[PDB]
Amino acid sequence: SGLNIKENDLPGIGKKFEIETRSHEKMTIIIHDDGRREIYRFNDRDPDELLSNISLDDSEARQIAAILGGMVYKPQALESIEMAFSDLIIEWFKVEKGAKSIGRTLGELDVRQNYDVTVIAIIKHNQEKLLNPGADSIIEENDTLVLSGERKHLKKLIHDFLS
Amino acid sequence: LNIKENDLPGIGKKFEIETRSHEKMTIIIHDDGRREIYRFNDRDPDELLSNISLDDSEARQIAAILGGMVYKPQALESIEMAFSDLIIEWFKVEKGAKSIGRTLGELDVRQNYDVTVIAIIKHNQEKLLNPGADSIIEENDTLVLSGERKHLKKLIHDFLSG
Ligand SMILES: Nc1ncnc2c1ncn2[C@@H]1O[C@@H]2COP(=O)(O)O[C@H]3[C@@H](O)[C@H](n4cnc5c(N)ncnc54)O[C@@H]3COP(=O)(O)O[C@H]2[C@H]1O
Repeated sequence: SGLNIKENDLPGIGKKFEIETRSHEKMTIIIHDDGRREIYRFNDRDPDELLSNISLDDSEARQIAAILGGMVYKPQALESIEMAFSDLIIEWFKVEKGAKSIGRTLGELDVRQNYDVTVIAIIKHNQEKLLNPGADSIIEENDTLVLSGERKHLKKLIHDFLS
Repeated sequence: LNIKENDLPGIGKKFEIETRSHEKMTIIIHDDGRREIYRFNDRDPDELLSNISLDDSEARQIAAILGGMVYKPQALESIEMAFSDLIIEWFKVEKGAKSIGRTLGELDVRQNYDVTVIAIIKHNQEKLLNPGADSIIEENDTLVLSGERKHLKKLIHDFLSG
């Protein structure tokens, strides 16, 4: 996966965070017990070469975090559901005991056609990651469904086949 | 800890930060969530020590470390992490895209490309929460795709691009 972050506990000192971004840029963060934050910027091709170091206290680290975390200025046009589609909701629902969908596939239910709920991915009982479920995907008990739709439409599907 | 904030019209806003130890850094925050950080010398503002480019996910995850906060992933982010090779990509159709004019049903995406369209931002900024088979695709439509790496690359090459 992306954004590798290694966390080591330095005994008597604090926590060390070795970070490598998606842009293959190195960066190390130290968090001392007293709350001090230390940041190290290393070369992209040479981990030995230190390009920058900075020491901050807890209060200072927060004021920078609040800026970097979009809490002082929220990025307007984010490409997330919460930012773009206000009324869109994703729910991770498990097929309960007395359900009426246990057995039949998605092409045999027409959920997107009937409930306006689109299934994105499925975690079945044997933890087999199902990337993009199709019309010929069987639905067993204890399977986890990653759904997409409106609050009203999701509850309708839950009330019927899911729960 | 002194902080100066200026407006960046059409880009976002920048944050110039100077510490008590005269260590200076500037945070550029784009509206699309892109972060750009630049480290400057204690006396020479022309000297660029180091820099790093982050997105919204990376910035909020680093900020969670800097601050005493807990990182809470967005809905799409949680999906991508959970399902290893499941890629969620937002694409906007090109000039002469073959998909333009056709509907999702006519193209038959999830059966021929194994790709699920989660949501669509239509040109006129109309939110299409649940794209069905009768959902028409025109130019400048922002589609939220949900498929494997191999599958997405052919879907754009065949219909979305141009
Ligand atoms: N938002 C969208 N995302 C991706 N592809 C889209 C789409 N809207 C239309 N299509 C394409 O057009 C066909 C129309 O399916 P429809 O939604 O009428 O009817 C669907 C639906 O009622 C049901 N179905 C199967 N898988 C589903 C899923 N993951 N989520 C929801 N419904 C599903 O079975 C039919 C599946 O047809 P199939 O996938 O062979 O073929 C689909 C698909 O290839």
